[PDB]
Amino acid sequence: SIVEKFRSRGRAQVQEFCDYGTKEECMKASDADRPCRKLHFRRIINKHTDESLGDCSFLNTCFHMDTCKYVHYEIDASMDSEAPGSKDHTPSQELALTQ
Ligand SMILES: [Zn+2]
Ligand SMILES: [Zn+2]
Repeated sequence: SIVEKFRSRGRAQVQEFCDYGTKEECMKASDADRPCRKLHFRRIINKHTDESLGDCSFLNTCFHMDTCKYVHYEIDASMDSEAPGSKDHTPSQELALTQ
């Protein structure tokens, strides 16, 4: 695990790539048991399910949440700049779920 020695000094010149620096090859290794630092985007995926089941379409709005069958592809990474005011966020100051 020498690549860890590079994450230990924190050299800025190392923030220009991961272990090797491949476009499609490292991607396959981004979320697999392949070398690399394993620290690349952690996204959850499921086997190709028949989309006739529900639909979700997370691409924008999930509509009904009760669905969320196996179709879903989301990435987890630090928080971005995040727009100010976040008006694109529905209100929910109440702790209890409205119903
Ligand atoms: Zn990598
Ligand atoms: Zn969903």
